[PDB]
Amino acid sequence: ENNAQTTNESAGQKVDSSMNKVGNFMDDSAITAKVKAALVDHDNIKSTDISVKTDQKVVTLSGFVESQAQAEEAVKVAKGVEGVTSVSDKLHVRDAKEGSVKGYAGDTATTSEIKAKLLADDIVPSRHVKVETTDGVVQLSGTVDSQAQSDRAESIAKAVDGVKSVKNDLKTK
Repeated sequence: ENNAQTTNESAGQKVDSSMNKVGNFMDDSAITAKVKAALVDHDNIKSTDISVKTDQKVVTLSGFVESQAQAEEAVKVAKGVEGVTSVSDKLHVRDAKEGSVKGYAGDTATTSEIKAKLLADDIVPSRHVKVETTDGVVQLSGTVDSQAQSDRAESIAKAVDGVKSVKNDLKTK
């Protein structure tokens, strides 16, 4: 028929504003600006659960870390920025950590490690020679190319803590 069109308004979200510091407070707050950068810079520190805040030239670190080291590094990087006078650690570990681990009662442990040494040797053919321990008695059975490789095998077998005696049964070619 005829022209109708539509009526639509316009909005200016991005306008210019060339202003500066005429009378605003930006001193301690300006210190946190670099601190949050030092926290995110370190992969070892999850700044996601860390709240940084500067109060009277003192940067307070509070939140939840994975381990102690995570927090220890946080306070270091925070104090690494220029402007901060002191850092207050208020971070808390949320995960569990131990200190003294232990194994179990089993002579097989000697065999487990004795093998790791024999195969790591430059002459002891642990690939063809097997070792087993009984009551702390390390026994080596198999075949070697020469006595040089035989002797070495036993040399380490008796060197492993927990062994009471060694029994070289590996034959030579």
